[PDB]
Amino acid sequence: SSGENLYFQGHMIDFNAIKNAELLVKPFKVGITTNLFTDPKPLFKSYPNSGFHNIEKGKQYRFSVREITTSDLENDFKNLGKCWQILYQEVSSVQYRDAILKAIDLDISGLKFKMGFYKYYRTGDWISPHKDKPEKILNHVMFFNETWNCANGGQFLGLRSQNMDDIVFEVEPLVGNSVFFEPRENSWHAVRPLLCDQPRLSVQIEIFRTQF
Ligand SMILES: O=C(O)CCC(=O)C(=O)O
Ligand SMILES: [Fe+3]
Repeated sequence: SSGENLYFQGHMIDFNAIKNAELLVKPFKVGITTNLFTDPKPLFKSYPNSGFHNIEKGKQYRFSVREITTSDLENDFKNLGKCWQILYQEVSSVQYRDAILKAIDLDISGLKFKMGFYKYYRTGDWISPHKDKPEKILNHVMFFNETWNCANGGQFLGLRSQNMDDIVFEVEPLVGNSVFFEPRENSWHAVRPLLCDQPRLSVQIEIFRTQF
């Protein structure tokens, strides 16, 4: 049994998990976290299940997205679980800027961001090898699944070229795991297609100077 006492939990994000992320410099500079969230178990059930739009291109991809919008800001996040309002507040905090600066020596102060929920949930949902738009200065993908059968596909793939088989590293879409990187001319990555209808749940933070 656990002790009859308090336990420290400074924020929803464990910022030390960003500062001390696994850090690759080759094939490109990319940080990979474990245990990004201090209280991961409730996040899967609280993830939104309405308000998504299916999007696809046959660079190729098929998935669904629900953006955070100015409507959510103006109604105090009333259509979302409170944890997503807290995540928005922490991403927009000095603590997040300080953690990224320590991890990868990139200063995001004064930059803008978009934040969206990305859901792959149908057999075949995927994204093909791509680098991200050059307008994006930093991308941070965060995963929320409590369980994931690796045989179902859906891994984030770090690649050495624009080829699905030219894999250097893989990340499973499990809560606590996340990947953050600056898009560059060789930041090739993809998502291995789903082999069955299982929801694979993530949030992407896209940081930029020039709107796109
Ligand atoms: O969900 C992921 O693991 C990565 C998605 C991605 O690279 C994108 O949508 O640009
Ligand atoms: Fe991408």
